[PDB]
Amino acid sequence: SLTADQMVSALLDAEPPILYSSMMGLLTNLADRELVHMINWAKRVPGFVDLTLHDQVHLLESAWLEILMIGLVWRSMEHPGKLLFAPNLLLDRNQEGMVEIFDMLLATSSRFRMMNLQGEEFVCLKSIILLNSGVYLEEKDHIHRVLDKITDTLIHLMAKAGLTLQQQHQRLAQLLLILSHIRHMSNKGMEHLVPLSDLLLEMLDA
Amino acid sequence: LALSLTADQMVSALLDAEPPILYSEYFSEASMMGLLTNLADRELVHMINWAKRVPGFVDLTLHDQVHLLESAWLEILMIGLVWRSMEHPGKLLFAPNLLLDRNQGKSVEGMVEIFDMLLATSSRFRMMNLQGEEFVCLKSIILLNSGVYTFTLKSLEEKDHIHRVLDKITDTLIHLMAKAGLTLQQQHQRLAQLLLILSHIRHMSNKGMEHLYSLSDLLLEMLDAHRL
Ligand SMILES: CCCN1CC[C@@H](COc2ccc([C@@H]3c4ccc(O)cc4CC4(CC4)N3C(=O)c3ccccc3)cc2)C1
Ligand SMILES: CCCN1CC[C@@H](COc2ccc([C@@H]3c4ccc(O)cc4CC4(CC4)N3C(=O)c3ccccc3)cc2)C1
Repeated sequence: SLTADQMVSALLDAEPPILYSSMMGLLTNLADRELVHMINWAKRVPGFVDLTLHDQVHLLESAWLEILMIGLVWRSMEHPGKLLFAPNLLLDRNQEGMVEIFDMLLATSSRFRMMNLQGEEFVCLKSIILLNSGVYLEEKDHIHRVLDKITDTLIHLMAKAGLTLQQQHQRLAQLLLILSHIRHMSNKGMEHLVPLSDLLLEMLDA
Repeated sequence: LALSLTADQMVSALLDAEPPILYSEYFSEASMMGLLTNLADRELVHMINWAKRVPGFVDLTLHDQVHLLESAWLEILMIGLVWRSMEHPGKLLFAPNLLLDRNQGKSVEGMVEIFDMLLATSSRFRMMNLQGEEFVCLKSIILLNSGVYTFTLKSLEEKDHIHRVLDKITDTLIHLMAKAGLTLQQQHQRLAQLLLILSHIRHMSNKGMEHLYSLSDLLLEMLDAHRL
């Protein structure tokens, strides 16, 4: 029922912290710690907790890598040619099979700068990834009504910046089309790298 | 020219550029994959002729036309297949004479997973009553979008052109929806629903590439036509 402004506010307040840091051992350990904070960020995505724990775990399981990636890209925009994994972990391109995904993450940062992605826009993109990455009946309806509620919020945000309706649906399309690339990097990321379901449930206890 | 097209003129060109539906040869579990590979192989030739007719596409360099098609060709086959199958619940219409069900897919190692994912996309389009004009817009977006992030001054010019053309197709999708009577919220919501499905088609494409591995040269040579 929330308004677009209240939607934004709740998402902005739910942002997880930036965490701090043998390269792959460091990156795995950092990703494990971020995942915990992702779970509690997910709880605060409005509409998410209305789902069953089984649906909650299905979405998180299908989207966690995409979420770590778009968050990496978001904090790496002001660091051209480099990924800011952690504030004490800034790697560039020279830092088997890694450089292709690293090249893809950089081009994602480059695209975010080209579009001048806004923070408000970013937290809507993350929520869309959470609810959409796994949607493929009452549950789906709800997921799609909330995805619809987030669409309404992205348009409001753009209208508030003074964009014409033409520029609004154009920018919305451009933002949602980046999600395919992020899905693509996640797929390629999964290849390059007890069930995660059971760990995801356990994290949902705190 | 492509950027001066109206929405209707964009729909019209996309519809006219549509490739024909092909058939399989005039069956068993053992020959299934040879038939599907023959089909894809012939469809690809026609896919090239279709892409050359998507407004703005031939304004690109050859090398960039190849890149876009290497990146999108499987997604385009799949979205074509899903569209053909929309009106056959539980079934994929690879060709009018090659309609397969989940069980026939179970026959191959790893196939049913892709097959269940393709079948759900088809039911999702069905639930949305996807129109033909929106379909040809979605397939064009896949063509121009799928590789635009895996590419010089010249390359910057190229990507800017692609995103301008992708904007015109977005104006065209919205024009269709307003033409279909939709309110301005529903227009934005349906546009988003359609473009999020493309994420799932990408997902299917990559899982599909792993199954097919479990072409650059060819594309240039269908694209790099002489003028004789
Ligand atoms: C048993 C518990 C299971 N966990 C869950 C899966 C299992 C390892 O998952 C992991 C392991 C490492 C990562 C990092 C990481 C960390 C933090 C970040 O913000 C972002 C990223 C980005 C990422 C995803 C591409 N990555 C890389 O290194 C990288 C590789 C190639 C090119 C560029 C970057 C992410 C997830 C351990
Ligand atoms: C030099 C070129 C080399 N060729 C070009 C690539 C190389 C074969 O690639 C191929 C081979 C087969 C296909 C079919 C096919 C055919 C027609 C169609 O319209 C759509 C599809 C969809 C598709 C992609 C999922 N598929 C399957 O069977 C299938 C698998 C798992 C579950 C369900 C279906 C598509 C591409 C040989």
